[PDB]
Amino acid sequence: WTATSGSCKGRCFELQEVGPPDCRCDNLCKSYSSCCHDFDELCLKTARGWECTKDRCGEVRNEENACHCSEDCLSRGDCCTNYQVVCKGESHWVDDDCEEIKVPECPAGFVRPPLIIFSVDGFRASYMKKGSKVMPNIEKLRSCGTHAPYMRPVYPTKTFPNLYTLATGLYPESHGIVGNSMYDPVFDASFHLRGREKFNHRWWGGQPLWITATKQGVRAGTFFWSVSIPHERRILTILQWLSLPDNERPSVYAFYSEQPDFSGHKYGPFGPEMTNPLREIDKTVGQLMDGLKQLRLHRCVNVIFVGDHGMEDVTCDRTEFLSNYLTNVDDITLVPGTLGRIRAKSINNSKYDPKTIIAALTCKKPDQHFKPYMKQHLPKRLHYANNRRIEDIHLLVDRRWHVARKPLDVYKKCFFQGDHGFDNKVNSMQTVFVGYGPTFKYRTKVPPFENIELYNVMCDLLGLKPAPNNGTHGSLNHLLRTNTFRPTMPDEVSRPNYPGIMYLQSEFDLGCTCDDKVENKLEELNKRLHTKGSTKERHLLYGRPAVLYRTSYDILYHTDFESGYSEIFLMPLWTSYTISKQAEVSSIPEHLTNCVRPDVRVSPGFSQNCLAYKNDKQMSYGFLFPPYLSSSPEAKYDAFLVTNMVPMYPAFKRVWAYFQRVLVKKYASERNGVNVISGPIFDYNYDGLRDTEDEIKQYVEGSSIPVPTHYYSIITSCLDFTQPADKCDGPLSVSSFILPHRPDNDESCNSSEDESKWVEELMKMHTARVRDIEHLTGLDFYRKTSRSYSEILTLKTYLHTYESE
Ligand SMILES: *[C@@H]1O[C@H](CO)[C@@H](O[C@@H]2O[C@H](CO)[C@@H](O[C@@H]3O[C@H](CO[C@H]4O[C@H](CO)[C@@H](O)[C@H](O[C@H]5O[C@H](CO)[C@@H](O)[C@H](O)[C@@H]5O[C@H]5O[C@H](CO)[C@@H](O)[C@H](O)[C@@H]5O)[C@@H]4O)[C@@H](O)[C@H](O[C@H]4O[C@H](CO)[C@@H](O)[C@H](O)[C@@H]4O[C@H]4O[C@H](CO)[C@@H](O)[C@H](O)[C@@H]4O)[C@@H]3O)[C@H](O)[C@H]2NC(C)=O)[C@H](O)[C@H]1NC(C)=O
Ligand SMILES: CN(C)c1cc(C(=O)N2C[C@@H]3CN(C(=O)c4ccc5[nH]nnc5c4)C[C@H]3C2)cc(OCC2CCOCC2)n1
Ligand SMILES: [Ca+2]
Ligand SMILES: [Ca+2]
Ligand SMILES: [Cl-]
Ligand code: NA
Ligand code: NA
Ligand SMILES: [Zn+2]
Repeated sequence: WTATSGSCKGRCFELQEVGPPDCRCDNLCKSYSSCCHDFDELCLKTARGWECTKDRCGEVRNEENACHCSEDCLSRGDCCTNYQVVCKGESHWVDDDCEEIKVPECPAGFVRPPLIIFSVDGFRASYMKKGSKVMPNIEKLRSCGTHAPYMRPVYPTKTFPNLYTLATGLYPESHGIVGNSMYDPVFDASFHLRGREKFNHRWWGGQPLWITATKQGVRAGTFFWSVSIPHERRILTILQWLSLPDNERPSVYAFYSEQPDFSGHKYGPFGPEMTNPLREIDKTVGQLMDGLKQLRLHRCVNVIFVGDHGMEDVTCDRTEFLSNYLTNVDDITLVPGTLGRIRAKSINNSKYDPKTIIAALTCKKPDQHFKPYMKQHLPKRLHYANNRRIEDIHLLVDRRWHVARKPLDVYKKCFFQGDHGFDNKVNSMQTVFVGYGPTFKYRTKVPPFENIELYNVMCDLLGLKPAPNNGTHGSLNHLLRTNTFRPTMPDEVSRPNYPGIMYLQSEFDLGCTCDDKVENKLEELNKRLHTKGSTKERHLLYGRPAVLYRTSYDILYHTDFESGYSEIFLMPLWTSYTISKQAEVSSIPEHLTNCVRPDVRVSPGFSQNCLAYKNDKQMSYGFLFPPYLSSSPEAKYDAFLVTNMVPMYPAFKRVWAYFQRVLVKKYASERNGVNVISGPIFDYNYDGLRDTEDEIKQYVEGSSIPVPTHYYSIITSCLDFTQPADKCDGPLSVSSFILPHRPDNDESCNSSEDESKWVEELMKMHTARVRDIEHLTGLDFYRKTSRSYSEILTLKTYLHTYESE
């Protein structure tokens, strides 16, 4: 109940919300059915429209008008945005040449440059080029300020998950808004776009920018606008707020546009009907900038133009139906569309089986347009698992397609020609970022970056301390003229041991054998230098990784590779080696096929054993440094040390062997040498964070050898490929992957074929950032380079996408 019989006189677009049943006059009251009786009359004036004409200049102030052209309007803060242009011979902002804004030029009383966040729904990255002729204001912001060629949304590339990621710097799994539609089993409650449940504060985790500002005594404009409030009225309201006295004035403001998303759904991303919505958005930008210029704020305010996600061509006829695969379709609930999430229809049904549903959905039709996953098996780059609201069974849908339960769902809900939600690496889903103002750089391009990074920068722009989030603070410093945040490298927590020869061969009873009893002092000092680290500067190019948690580990040197060997996990945390362009690939000699050798620097008690692999009928083993890339027949024996061995399912050894035998050399030849760091990952609770010992759900049978959930590699070389990886004088180039360690290759529908037809495609799907691996391992890479730390932070957030132009 709201007693809607109070008044909005003098309260129009008030900043503090009032508590029911008192009637509201804020920009959200409509959405709550709670506005005072006179809200439209007083607060939503429309008389005479939004522009001054010649004949209104100097007019007598008529309060009924939407905006004013009277003499007193500038000091009242309520002129039409084109007032000075029409009535005072001023130019439109877009017609002025751009001049660098070296320092903020603010009216007295301003303590900091305000921030205006202009968000556009469904604004695909390529609109910046393809619509440039009809968006002159946006094009001026873009070319005069700082821009990226695109910004990466989070998965799923839906509206609410991305708007709230923008607000919090959090992944949807952490902020809780994991779709436009959700079921929370603990609350037993459902969230949807339409309706009241979504207003309950319990859905919304983390700490969004407006709360962060408020707690730190920076005042915030109310960020959300009722859908019926016209864009012109939003702009005028913001401009009026910017004329409040110093003590009442917000420092941060938000504008949100439903376009071009609304039209893109109807007409597709490049439908000819799309030109008009783009023109209209640009006109709104022009109104804001002309209004700021009137207030002399156009060289004071930092403006961010940002999208939530792109738009892809999708039609009703491109729908896969679960009823074409599953026998018991009525025993499931699907969240449908551009992603799929499946749960049991009834919790009282003990006949329900996820394993059979997955099997019924796996590679069933020659060009099936979705792939099922248990959520813990999704690519780790999506960070889409650690939330009770994310159903165990997930469908990744091909771009341009929909999934539905039954055909009746499509025609008893073609309307739409566009949709979004797909994998966030998909080109059509990428969106836009422009920063313009005193604090942003002038005429500067920056590389694509992820939207999780923006919260930190919005905090920097306002002098705020960000709440803990998933951005990497400092990685977007290169966007900014000043207000940079100067991060320090984390402190190493565990120091390594450097073991020498300490054990005799006969102390080991590991059940391993090697044909290596084949015997010279010229070369005997040599093997010794190599074991003491003589070639370490060749193979460890960026310093050893730092271990950021408490543990016991050994640095082990070899001719061809260096490793950090964990006495707790019984295997390396990391193995580092450099492969030059000239390197040659050799095979494993026949006699050495099953060779595993005791490492006399490491005690039997802290070693794996071959017996466990023999007894374990499911598990085999592989090596982190590959024997194929040994520098000499003698160096090869090092690759067979028990300390270089890791557990691997036979199915996974197909992937791993092909990566090591074929792909490393291919990368080295293409990138002019590569430095490789590989290792195991344990993430049994799928939280994207390093497991402790007590979280490991699986061991090699009859032993304490933990089974990794994933294996990673980080492949670095010189950005200037005319320089070899091991002699690079400047910026680096990286690509990385986190491959799931699976007992089958069900994920790859072509896996019965030669590895050359499917393995590289798998690896590409599982591309990762160095930062993702840091989280999953507790390691810190690139500790000793010649590069600035902010630049290294940028490198660590880079994702190699494998999408064309
Ligand atoms: C991306 O960035 C984010 C943000 O930094 C990272 O997430 C953080 O990671 C931390 C480690 O996982 C986690 O810390 C835990 O916090 C517990 C208290 O949490 C509450 O308070 C905070 C602070 O305001 C709040 O943010 C939390 O919000 C969550 O929960 C509410 C609802 O409950 C949601 O609305 C909200 O969306 C958010 O949910 C998300 O996080 C939770 C986990 O907290 C998930 O379960 C959800 O799915 C969702 O992802 C909370 O309201 C604290 O109690 C924990 O402490 C335990 O463990 C420590 C080890 O240090 C131990 O000392 C303690 O004893 C304790 O154990 C006891 O409790 C156990 C659980 O019941 C029990 O099993 C034991 O036996 C013990 O009794 C812990 O410190 C932090 O909360 C989140 N923050 C956020 C915002 O998610 C994230 O990791 C980053 N991702 C990547 C890939 O890097
Ligand atoms: C509730 N959330 C968080 C939040 C909310 C807003 C906000 O007012 N609305 C009103 C809009 C109504 N609405 C759709 O009707 C809609 C639109 C497109 C769709 N495609 N498919 N279904 C769709 C449904 C979407 C809603 C977002 C705006 C904001 O901005 C957050 C800012 C944070 C800082 O960076 C820029 C954005 N956050
Ligand atoms: Ca949207
Ligand atoms: Ca974990
Ligand atoms: Cl959804
Ligand atoms: Na075995
Ligand atoms: Na297969
Ligand atoms: Zn949409």
